[PDB]
Amino acid sequence: MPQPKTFGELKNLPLLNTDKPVQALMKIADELGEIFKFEAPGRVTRYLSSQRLIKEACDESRFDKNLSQALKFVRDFAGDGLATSWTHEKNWKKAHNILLPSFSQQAMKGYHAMMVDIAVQLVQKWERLNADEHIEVPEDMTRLTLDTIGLCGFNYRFNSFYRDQPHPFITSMVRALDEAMNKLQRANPDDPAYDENKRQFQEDIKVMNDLVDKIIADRKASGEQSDDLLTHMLNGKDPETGEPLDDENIRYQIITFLIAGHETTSGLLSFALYFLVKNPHVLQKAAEEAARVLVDPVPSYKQVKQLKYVGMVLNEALRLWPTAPAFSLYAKEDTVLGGEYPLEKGDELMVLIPQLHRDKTIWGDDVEEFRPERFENPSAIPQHAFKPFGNGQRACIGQQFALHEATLVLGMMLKHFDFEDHTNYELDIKETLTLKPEGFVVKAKSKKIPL
Amino acid sequence: KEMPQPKTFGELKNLPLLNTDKPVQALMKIADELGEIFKFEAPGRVTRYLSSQRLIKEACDESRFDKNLSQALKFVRDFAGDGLATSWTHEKNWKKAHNILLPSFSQQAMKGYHAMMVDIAVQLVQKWERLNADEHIEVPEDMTRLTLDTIGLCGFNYRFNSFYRDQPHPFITSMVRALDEAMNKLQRAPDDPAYDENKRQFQEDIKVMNDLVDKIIADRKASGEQSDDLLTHMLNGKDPETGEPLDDENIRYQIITFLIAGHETTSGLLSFALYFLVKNPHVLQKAAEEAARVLVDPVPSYKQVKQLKYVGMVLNEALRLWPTAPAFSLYAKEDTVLGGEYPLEKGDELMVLIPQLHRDKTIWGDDVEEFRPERFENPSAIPQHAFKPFGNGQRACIGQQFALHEATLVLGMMLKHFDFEDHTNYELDIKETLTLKPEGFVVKAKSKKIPL
Ligand code: HEM
Ligand code: HEM
Repeated sequence: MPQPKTFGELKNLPLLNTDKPVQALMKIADELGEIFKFEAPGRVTRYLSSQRLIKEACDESRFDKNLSQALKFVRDFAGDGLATSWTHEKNWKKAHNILLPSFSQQAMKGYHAMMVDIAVQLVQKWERLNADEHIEVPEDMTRLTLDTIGLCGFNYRFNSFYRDQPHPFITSMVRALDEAMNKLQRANPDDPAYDENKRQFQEDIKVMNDLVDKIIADRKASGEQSDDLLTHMLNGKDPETGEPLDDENIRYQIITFLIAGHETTSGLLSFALYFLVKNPHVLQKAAEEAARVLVDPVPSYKQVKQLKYVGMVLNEALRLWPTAPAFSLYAKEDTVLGGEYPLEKGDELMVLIPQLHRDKTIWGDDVEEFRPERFENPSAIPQHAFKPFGNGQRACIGQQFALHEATLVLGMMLKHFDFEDHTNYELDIKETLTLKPEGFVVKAKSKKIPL
Repeated sequence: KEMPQPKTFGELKNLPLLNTDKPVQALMKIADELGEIFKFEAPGRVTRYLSSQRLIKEACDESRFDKNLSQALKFVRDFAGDGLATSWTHEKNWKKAHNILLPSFSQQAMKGYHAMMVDIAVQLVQKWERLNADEHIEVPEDMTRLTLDTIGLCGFNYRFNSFYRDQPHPFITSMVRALDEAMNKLQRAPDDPAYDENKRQFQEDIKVMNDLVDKIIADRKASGEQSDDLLTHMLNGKDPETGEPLDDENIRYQIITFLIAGHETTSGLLSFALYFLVKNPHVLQKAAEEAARVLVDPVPSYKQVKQLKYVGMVLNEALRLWPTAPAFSLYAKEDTVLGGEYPLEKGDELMVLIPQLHRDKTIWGDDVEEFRPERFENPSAIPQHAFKPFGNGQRACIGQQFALHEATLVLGMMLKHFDFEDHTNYELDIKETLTLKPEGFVVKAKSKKIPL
């Protein structure tokens, strides 16, 4: 098996001591091909980049979800929520069974009104900018996704569009994620210099726990019923065990929805708008659809489902830059991958999603071009070739939520404004646990269409 | 609001307007007079012909309209069965075959068919290399030999050997005669005893097609052999949705469908392409330059065919002016308003008149009748649903990649190996069956003496 350059006793690990580790791994995959071994002190994994091998890795009879070191550090504040739990933990299948109906396409009808609430705030903010002011795209998109998840999740308003400094919960969550991310490439973690990081980390965990535990307790005491996930979780029972989720796991699910959903979804909208302004003919196609479909001052659920080309735009943005760029697997038993790579029980795999989506044997030679028409007929796409939302029963439970919000928001943006890439922005992808175009700015000229 | 309508014939309404040898060209002329939409009434049937991108982009909204079987397709269904082209979207065998066959018709799947396409293409070039001085080429006749044999080879690994014959293989004769009868039934005013022979011949030709294809399927199952053809993919394929494979009868109908739907559309494309090339010597020279620059090997590779960008533009511009499957039919899934001024009731029918759509001046400019492949220099500039030679949506042509790879490879080789002369100063005469072709189109080919 191919393997990149080594650093003596540290093996390959210093290769990840960079601010853009996913893009670095993509370049290694370019050099070494569909699979390479990555060794560190006390850990071996294998990075997969081809549909040929990843379709086998996605065989749930042979491989199960593994917690990457990133996910392991996130579990310190995400607990045994869906994203940071092992498949064999009782609370995964319990929460999976309870929550799946509340994330279905049919369930999006009930969240649509709250999504419109925040989306109209975004449109109103941009309508109210002065001439030669500009938009900070990922910053506003993250304001929009956080508030939408907070509203649809537990009927709480972070009011991000009223602030320069976010609600203290958001600051603690972002800083907790940053510390979790920074721990990945941190040498000598027990050194006294990181004592402050550890103190701050425990403080931010309590901030998140205290607010969510308070809202859960408030909702139980009031007895009120809203259209949010918190109500569904307070009333839900696992059909298998007959048990409901307890209050602690409910808090972890709410924290998980915010962690897993806010930056992935905001990056998608940011990357979508980036590719649109860089491809004016595609923007014109998407803007025509939004104008033709969204004939009412406020979009309906039915109208959002009609934004077929906008949906294609989002899928192509997810192809080039999937904002949750990897997931991890382990072999359930000894098995042979691709007919030439023997794997022992417990061996770890990483799916490098941006490389998978550039597999020329699947997509052709023009993999770097932004062409939503690749997704004109979804059935043409081979199995396990397009995995922006993971795989199998451990796939993204929020996929329908994410695509419904992004389709609604991008449609409204394209309905109400013309956009100008006024700085000729040079793509610079910042890496946390997710991907986003850092510093992406545009000017928006209103079409003067009322809400 | 008030929809235009062409002249009427009393109780026969508009129907006698189609009792002509060139009905598509007649419909195009009516569209010139009446505009983007006109109603067409016949006893027991009303439809609406659309010609503008403005209205057709709404008709292509799959949430509002689904594919309808025209009377032409209904008559073809008598021997095409519930294959993809003559089945309703709601029939179980459509979605099943659609799911199974789509991967076998992808652009990537053309790599596996390329060798068999080259086999037939080399036979075509060899025939033209072997003509004597001042002999000429019957262009649509040879193109139809080329596409029939290519589909037979890639479809079920059977050689009709059309280039060894003046009278085609009996399957082809039966298929062509069945298609002619299906077409002739459209304007036949049917139970008269004069048509008794037509009915007997029709059932005989159906039996010929069914018996041969059923035999090849049975032979393949008994042998167990695996080829690079669609028949193998269909014998081993399973719909991911239902988990079911196609049964042997539907497989036979798919094979018959590939030959019906693909042979005349694709040969007409090649014939119209060569017509426009010899009528536009500067464009022919540009395409011949590309073929010489790209096809540096005695036999073209799949990779080289993809590099024939200008040849691809030539074919698309030929498809723009004369799309060889010139119309398709739709019905309204629910009550809807088309264009904001035409109310449609559930079940109402539409016809998309593709050659008129491709002459929409609001899309293409004022020179819509000029042959300029440079229109397709950047495909992304073309608005949505403005260029639809292969239909729309999930009911679009599944053979689009097959057809364009075939036409690009063959035209590339033709331009590499020969100079062409329009030696009769051929006057375009478009014969209409269910497809369009330049009847009597002939050329002389002077070999460049480049070996294969
Ligand atoms: C639009 C961008 C989004 C992307 C690209 C994305 C991607 C992913 C991926 C790749 C996984 C699997 C990770 C793994 O296997 O380790 C996952 C899981 C998950 N996602 Fe998302 N996601 C998005 C939005 C959301 C939203 C909006 C929510 C919540 C409302 C959400 C909640 C979750 C949860 C709970 C899981 C764990 C599911 C389980 O294992 O049971 N995600 N997501
Ligand atoms: C190059 C010229 C070709 C043209 C212009 C063309 C055009 C079309 C059009 C317009 C339709 C849609 C008809 C409707 O909506 O009723 C269609 C459907 C179809 N065509 Fe083609 N075609 C060509 C070549 C081929 C080839 C080479 C094949 C097979 C190898 C093929 C097989 C089919 C099939 C199976 C369908 C039905 C698809 C479905 O409804 O699922 N065609 N074609």
